[PDB]
Amino acid sequence: KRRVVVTGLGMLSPVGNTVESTWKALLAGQSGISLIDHFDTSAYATKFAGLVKDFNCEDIISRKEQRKMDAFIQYGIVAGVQAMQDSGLEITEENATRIGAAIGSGIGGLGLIEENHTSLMNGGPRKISPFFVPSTIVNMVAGHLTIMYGLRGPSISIATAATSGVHNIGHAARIIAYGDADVMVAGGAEKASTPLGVGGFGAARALSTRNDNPQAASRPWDKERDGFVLGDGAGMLVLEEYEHAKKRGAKIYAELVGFGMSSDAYHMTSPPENGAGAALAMANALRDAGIEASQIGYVNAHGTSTPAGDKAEAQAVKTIFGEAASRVLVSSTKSMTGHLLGAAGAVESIYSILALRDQAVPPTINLDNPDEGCDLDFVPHEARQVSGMEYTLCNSFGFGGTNGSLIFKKI
Amino acid sequence: KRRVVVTGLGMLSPVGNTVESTWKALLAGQSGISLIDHFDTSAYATKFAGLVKDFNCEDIISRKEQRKMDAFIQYGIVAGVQAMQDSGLEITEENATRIGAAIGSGIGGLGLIEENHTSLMNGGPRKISPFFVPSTIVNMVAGHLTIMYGLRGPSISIATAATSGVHNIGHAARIIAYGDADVMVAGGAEKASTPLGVGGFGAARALSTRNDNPQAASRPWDKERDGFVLGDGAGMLVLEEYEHAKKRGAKIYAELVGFGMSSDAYHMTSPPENGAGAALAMANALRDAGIEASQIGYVNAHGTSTPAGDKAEAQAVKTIFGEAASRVLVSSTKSMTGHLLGAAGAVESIYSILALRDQAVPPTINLDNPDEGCDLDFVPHEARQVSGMEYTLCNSFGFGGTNGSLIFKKI
Ligand SMILES: C[C@@]12O[C@]34C[C@@]13C[C@@]1(C=CC(=O)[C@@](C)(CCC(=O)Nc3c(O)ccc(C(=O)O)c3O)[C@H]14)[C@H]2O
Ligand SMILES: C[C@@]12O[C@]34C[C@@]13C[C@@]1(C=CC(=O)[C@@](C)(CCC(=O)Nc3c(O)ccc(C(=O)O)c3O)[C@H]14)[C@H]2O
Repeated sequence: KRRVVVTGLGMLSPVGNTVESTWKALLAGQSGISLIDHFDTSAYATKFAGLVKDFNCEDIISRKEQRKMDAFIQYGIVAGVQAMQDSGLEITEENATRIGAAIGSGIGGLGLIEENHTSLMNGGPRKISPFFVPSTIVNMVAGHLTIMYGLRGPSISIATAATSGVHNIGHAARIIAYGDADVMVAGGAEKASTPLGVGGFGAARALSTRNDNPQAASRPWDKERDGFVLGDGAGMLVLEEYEHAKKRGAKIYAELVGFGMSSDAYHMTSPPENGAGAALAMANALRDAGIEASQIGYVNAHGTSTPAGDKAEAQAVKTIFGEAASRVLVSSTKSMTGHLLGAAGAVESIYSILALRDQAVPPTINLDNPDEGCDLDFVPHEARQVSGMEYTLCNSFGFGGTNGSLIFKKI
Repeated sequence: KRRVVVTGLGMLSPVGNTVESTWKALLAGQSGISLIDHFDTSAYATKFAGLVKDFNCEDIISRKEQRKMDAFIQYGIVAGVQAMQDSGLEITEENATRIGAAIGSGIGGLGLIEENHTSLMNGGPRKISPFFVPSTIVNMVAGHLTIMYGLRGPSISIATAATSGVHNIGHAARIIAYGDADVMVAGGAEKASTPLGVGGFGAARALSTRNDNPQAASRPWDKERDGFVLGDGAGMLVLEEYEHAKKRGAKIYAELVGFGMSSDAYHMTSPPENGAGAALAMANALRDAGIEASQIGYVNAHGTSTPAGDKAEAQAVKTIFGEAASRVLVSSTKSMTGHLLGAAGAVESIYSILALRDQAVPPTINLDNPDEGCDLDFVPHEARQVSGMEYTLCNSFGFGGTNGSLIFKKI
C-alpha cells in the first residue's frame, strides 16, 4: 500500500513570488488586489485583479524560450522549478522514467490567443505565430518542465476550470499510489487577467465591480459580496511515494491521505442551493482517507465571493460536519489573493499544508457582516492559532459542476 | 481486483455520424477529407480537412442550449448521448453517485473564441457573450453530459493535445478500478477546423498542403507525406466495472486491460528520432496488462502523416515488438479520417475495440511508397482479415511530448 507525501513546494501569487513570502502575507491578512494597468480598462465593468508583481524568470527561462510561451506557462515553469529545487530531488537515468507531472490550467494562454487572433484579423493567417498552439494550450507547462528536467514518467494535464489544481494534485497522487510513478510535480497555473478573461467573466456577471475599493471587493460570506476577483499565479507541489522520500532523506511537509470527486449535475455556472455536490466531494475525500469529519481542523474553502456559490459551500460544510460544524475552522484565502482559477486549488493545497506545519490558519478578510442564519467559524479578519491539528481539507469547485476535495495529514 | 469493460460506444467522424457507419467506411478504405467551405481559405496554405458532414443535434440538444456551446461541445454531447443510449444503462438515485465522466479536448472552443474576440475587437468588452467561458472551455462536454444524465460521480477532463482521448479513457478506467465509480462515460471531442486552427497548425508547418488532392494528403509512412490533416469529431465509450456490467446484463464490447503513459522530454512539437517515449508508453501498457508484445495482434498507431513523427513511432514499434515486429499489424486510420486531435485517441480506441469484435483491421490508405529500411506491416491500402486476435493496442501522442497507450482484450 503506497503512501504519498509532499516534498517540495513552489508558488507565484498576488501576495508573494515565493512560497514563504506568500504564506507570510496571508497569515498577516494582506490583500494582493490592485487596479489593472497593462490594458485600458475604461470600458470594463471590473478594473482590478490579483496580479503577480514584478514576475522575474531571467535566470530560469532562456530568452529564446520565453518568446514561445504565454505568461501562464512562464508562471507555471517558475513555480515548478521552485518546487523541484525545494525538493532536492536529483534526476538520474535510473530515475527519469519514474518521475512525471500532472499540471493544468482552467483557461490557458489567453494573452497569446488574443495576440494571435488580433494578428489574423489585421493581416491574415500569414501573421499567426508558428508558436500559436504550443504557446497557448493547457498541457504546455507539463511539457516544458518535463523537457527541462528530463522527466520521462507519466505526464497529464487536467483542465476542469477552478477544480484543476485539486484534480491535478489528486490524480498525481493516484498515479504514484497505483505504482506508475514514484514522484510527480503537480499543480496549476493561470494568467487570465486579460481583455477576454476580465471581459468574459464580466459578461457572465460573475465578477465583483467594486472598483472604488479593490482590496475590499473579495469578501466571501459577507452580505455585500458581488462576485469573484480574478487572480493570477501558479502553485506546484512535488508529491513522492513515502519510502522513496525517506530513503533519500527528503524533507517531508505533509502526507496526502484523501482525494474526493463529484459532479453537481445541476447548472453550468452555479451550484445547487443544497451544496449536495460539494458535500459528496468532501465525504468521498473523508472516506478515502479513512477518517471522520470531526478530525478535520481546517477547511480551505472554494469560497469565491459570489452570492450563490458561498452559500452552497456553507450548506455543504454544515451537512458534512454536523454537530462539529462550528468547531471546524473554515477560511477563504481568495479574500486576499483573488480566484486563481486553474491554479486556485494548487496554491490553496499549499496553504492547507503550511497550516499543518505552522499550526496557524489564515483569515477570511473583509467578512464585516456575514450572511445570517449560519453558525460556521469562517475565521473572519484575523489569523488563528490552532492546537493539535492533524488534518486539513482543501475544496476546489468548477464551472460544469465539477468538484474536488483533498485531505492532508500532518507528518 | 476490479476489471473494466466497455459497454457503450458513441461517435461522430469525418466518415460517419454513428459508430457503425464510421467503422463500415474505415474498413472500406473511404477518405473523409474534403475542401473547406465554411470560411474563405484563399489566404490559407491548407484548404481542406476531415469535416463532420450534416451534423444533426435537433432531437438531442435543445435550441436554448445549443446557442450556449461551441461546436466541439455539441459534437461531444451527441457522441456521449449515443454511447449512453447504446449502453442501456438506467440512471437512478441509487446509481447517480457512482457514474461519472472523463472527457476532454486538445484545443476546445476555437470557433467561439474567435467569435467573441472578433466582437471585442469590433465593439469592446460589452459585446462579449455572457457564455464566452462556459461555451469554450475544455471541461464543458463533461459538464453538460453530467447535467443531462444526472451523473453525480467523479468528473474530470484531461487536455493533453492529441493524447487527450487516450488519457481520458485510461484515467476513467483507473477511477473505476480504484473504486471511485462503477461507470464512466469517457472520450474526447474537437472542432479545430477554424481560421485559428488551420492557420495555427499551418503556421507551425505541421499540416499537409496537398490542396490539389485532399484525399491523398494524409499518407502515414509514405515518402511523399508532408504533414497532418486536421479532422473534427468526437468519440465516447461507456466504461464499466465488470461485475456491475454482468449483473445488469450489459452488452460487453471488450475489456480495457492496460494503460501506459510517458513523456519524451525532448522537444515541444517533435518526438526524438529514437521514439523512446512512444516505446516506454507501450511497454508500460503491456506491463499494466501483464502481457508480452507478441500477444498484440494490431496497433492503431498515432501515425499522423508527418515526416518525423511517423518515423519515431515505427522505430518505437520495432523496439517493443523485436522479432515479432513484422508479425504485428500496424495501421493509421488518420489516413482516412485526418487527425481528430483531442478526440483522436477516443475514436481510435473505438476502432481498436471493433477490430477485436470483427477480427478485421482497417488499412493505412495512400501508402504508395513507404519509407525505406522498415519491415513493419502497415496494412497498406486494403483492410485485413485477422484470425485469433485477442488484444489490440491504441497509441496517441501529443505536443509537449506526452504519450499514452491503451490495450483492449477480446471478451
Ligand atoms: C447564471 C449565474 O451563474 C453566474 C453567472 C450567473 C448570474 C449568477 C447568479 C448568482 C451567482 O452567485 C453566480 C454569480 C455565480 C455562481 C457561482 O458561484 N458559480 C460557480 C460555480 O458553480 C463553480 C465554480 C465557480 C468559480 O468561480 O470557480 C463559480 O463561480 C452567477 C447566476 O444566475
Ligand atoms: C519544429 C518542428 O515541429 C514541427 C513544426 C516543425 C517543423 C517540423 C519538422 C518535421 C516534422 O515532422 C514536424 C512536422 C512534426 C513532428 C511531429 O510529428 N510532432 C508531433 C508530436 O511530437 C506529437 C504529436 C503530434 C500530433 O500531431 O499529435 C505531432 O505532430 C515539425 C519540426 O522542425
